[PDB]
This record gives sequence, C-alpha cells and structure tokens, in this order.
Amino acid sequence: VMNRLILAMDLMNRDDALRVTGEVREYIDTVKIGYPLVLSEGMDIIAEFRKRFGCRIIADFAVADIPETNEKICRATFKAGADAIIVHGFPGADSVRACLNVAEEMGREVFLLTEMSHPGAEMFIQGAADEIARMGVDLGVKNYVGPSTRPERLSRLREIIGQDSFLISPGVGAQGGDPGETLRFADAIIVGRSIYLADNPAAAAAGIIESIKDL
Amino acid sequence: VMNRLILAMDLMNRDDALRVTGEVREYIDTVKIGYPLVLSEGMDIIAEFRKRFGCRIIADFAVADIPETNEKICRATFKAGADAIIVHGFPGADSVRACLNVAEEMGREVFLLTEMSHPGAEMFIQGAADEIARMGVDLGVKNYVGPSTRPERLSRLREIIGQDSFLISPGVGAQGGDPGETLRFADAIIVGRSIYLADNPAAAAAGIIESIKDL
Ligand SMILES: CCOC(=O)c1cc(=O)[nH]c(=O)n1[C@@H]1O[C@H](COP(=O)(O)O)[C@@H](O)[C@H]1O
Ligand SMILES: CCOC(=O)c1cc(=O)[nH]c(=O)n1[C@@H]1O[C@H](COP(=O)(O)O)[C@@H](O)[C@H]1O
Repeated sequence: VMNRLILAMDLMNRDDALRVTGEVREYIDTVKIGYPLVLSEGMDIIAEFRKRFGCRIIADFAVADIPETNEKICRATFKAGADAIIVHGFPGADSVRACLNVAEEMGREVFLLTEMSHPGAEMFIQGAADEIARMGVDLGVKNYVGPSTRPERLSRLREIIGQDSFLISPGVGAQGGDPGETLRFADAIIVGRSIYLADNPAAAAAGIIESIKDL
Repeated sequence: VMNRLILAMDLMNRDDALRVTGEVREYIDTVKIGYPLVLSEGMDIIAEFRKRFGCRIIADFAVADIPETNEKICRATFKAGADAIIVHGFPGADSVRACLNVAEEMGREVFLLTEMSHPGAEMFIQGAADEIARMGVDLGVKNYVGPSTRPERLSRLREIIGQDSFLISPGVGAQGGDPGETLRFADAIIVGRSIYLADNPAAAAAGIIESIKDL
C-alpha cells in the first residue's frame, strides 16, 4: 500500500470524514472504513470514497458470527464495493471459511484478525492467537491483522504466516505502538486518531511517512 | 418476551423483512435485527420496525472491537433506536465495559454473547466461555446469549449467571436446537430461518409457541 500506511477513518460524520481523507490522500492508497462511519452514514459511503478518492477500501467489520450470517455480511459488504473485509478468527474455521467462500465468489479478499491490540486482548484472544493464525494458514488465508502494541506477538504472528503473507497492524500512535518497530514485522500500519484527530492531518500523515521512509 | 420467542430477522430485503415480521407480530414482542438486514437496508430500518410493529429491537451486532471503537458502535446503534445490543465477551473486559458505559449513558441494555452455537465455536470460544460468563457477572452484566445447540453448555452458563440474569438462546430449528429443551435453561429462544424461510411463517411461529406453552 502507498507508503505502507492505511488510514483508519473512524470519524462518524460524512463531511468530516471526506475532509480528512481528502487532505491525506496524497499519502495513502488505502482506507479502512468500519462500523463507526458506516452505521452513521450508510454503506453507500464505501463506494463514494472508493470513487472520490480512487483508493482501496478495507471494510473493518470484525466479522464474528456463525457461518450463514458471516456469508450474508460478506456478500452485502462486497456488493457495496469493498475490496476486502476483516474477519475474526476466534469464531473458528467454519466462520472463516464462509467469508473466504464469498470472497472467492466475488473476487475479493479476506483479512484474518488474529490477536487484538487493546489491553483486554490478553484475557482470551492472546492465548488462542497462535492457533488462530495457524488455522488461517491451513485455510489458505493470505492477509492478516495483528497488534502494533505487542511487537513480540506481531513477530510470532509473522513467523507463523510466513514472508509471503500480507500483514497489517493497528494500534500505532494513540494506542502506543510505534510505526517503525511495527514495520519490522507488518507490511503496513493502520493509523486512525493520530491522523484524523490531529490539528493538521496531512502534517501528521507526512510525519509518519518521513519516519517510514527512513527505515 | 412475548411467548419467550424472539424473531431473528435476517432477510436482506426490506419488503420481505416487513412482510414476515408483520405476519408473525401477533406471536412476539421482540425482534433481533443484525447486520444482514442493516447493511442491506440501512440503520433507519431499526426505528421503522420499532414504530411499525411496536416491538423491542435487539441489535445483533456481535460487537467485537477495541473499547474506543465499541463505544462508537454502541452510540450509533442506540441513536438509531435499538433497545439493546449484543456484544462479544471474547475481546475481554475493557471492550465489554465500553459497551456497558454507553448503555448506562443512553438508558439501554447490553447482552453478552458467551459461547456461540455453530460447530466452529468448539475451537476457541467454548474453552473460554465459562470465564467469559464469569467476567460478565463481575462486570454487572445482566443479559446473556448462549447456544441452543449445546444445552449442557447452556445449563453451565445458567449456573454461572444465576436465576435472576436474563438468558436468550439462538440455534433453535435450522441449527438443530430444540425449543423446549433450550427453555429449560434460557428465558427466551431466538428463531430465524425456521420462521422466516417457512412457507407460512405465522404457522411456523404458532407451532413453536404451541410447543412452548406445553412446557
Ligand atoms: C476489531 C476489528 O478491527 C481492527 O482493525 C482493529 C483490531 C485491533 O486489534 N485493533 C484496532 O485498533 N483495530 C482498529 O484499527 C483502528 C485503530 O485506530 P487508532 O487506534 O485510532 O489508530 C480502529 O478502527 C480499530 O477499531
Ligand atoms: C454472533 C452474534 O449473534 C447471535 O445472536 C448469534 C450467536 C450465535 O452463537 N448463534 C447464532 O445463531 N446467532 C444469531 O442468531 C440467529 C440464528 O438464526 P437461525 O439459525 O436462522 O434460527 C442468526 O442471526 C445468528 O447470526
């Protein structure tokens, strides 16, 4: 992805989300849109962004339901124009496979969320995360999400998935993660608040990128 | 809830969802709306149903993100008129607490999803589910979701949460669960396909209810 930087656009107002995304578009080719924006402004926001900005859109829907419901969510999401969808692995292999099947049908991609970045991830997800990643490998998943806040975990994830899999990583900036350290293991970093709450989002993005280029 | 039966309205077309819900409304007072319908028709569908049918709406959004994102999802969902939201416990206590805080702010309810009903739930969720339920109890959660497909698990869940907590249970009918057995432990059952794919949804609902009344 451009500059190895993915914007997490979690503003909840269309006007603010369009302003910030336009201001930083010279520095990214990929925007992650989640439920904060979609549930406030509608699924049509995905195609609007995709067209306006000529970006890739990752729908961060943390998909975490039974196979039949996951199927439906994925189909609605790809019908709305998303390039990829983020799926939890904790519901197990049939739930993941359901999403992979729809992505295969519709020519899209699944990202498997393996271990989360926030403190509560230590309670239950972290102990399962290596197995969740191995399950991904055995299902043929090629794209993964793991935590900037724990680069030792992010290194173990990378070890499981191999060098050819694509790994993106949230938790940079606001949550405490570091761009450069995270990019030792991840292919791209996700950044939300450190850019979209900045007084100058373009300057915030540019500053991050200047630290990425130095790598 | 009326007749201890909650409709899972996972049709993806507004006209079909309104037809079926209207046909079975004499038999329920509570509809569960999830992402299949909301991502196809918009969040406005919640208030439309709530008003048209004078039902309670549970937003089944399987909320499974970091605390700050969960906050945003909950606020958008309650702003849309939902009475309650379903939240995963697997992301840990801070993610759950974030949802509880918004519900307290907005006079709404959280349901904690503890153990899922599909086969893949055995991989990772089932081994954590008793702890997830105990975490719920220690956070003050009063409403829970557990699986009709495993009534021995559903009994253990009930044992943890006590007799005063409210427990609802999906997996009845299509997934193999039985109404009467499930209602030995759950206060209400969730039913989707066995009603909404039936040639006569009202007759399907009535048949289920006639088996519930016999209990
Ligand atoms: C939960 C599914 O989505 C994610 O991508 C995600 C997983 C995770 O472990 N950590 C994480 O922060 N994210 C998401 O990535 C974004 C992080 O934004 P920020 O902390 O503001 O830089 C935000 O949308 C959050 O919901
Ligand atoms: C995943 C969050 O939501 C749920 O309520 C849920 C959890 C679970 O373990 N099992 C389960 O079936 N559900 C939901 O409950 C509904 C079951 O519908 P059905 O099987 O058609 O009777 C459906 O919306 C499904 O997504």
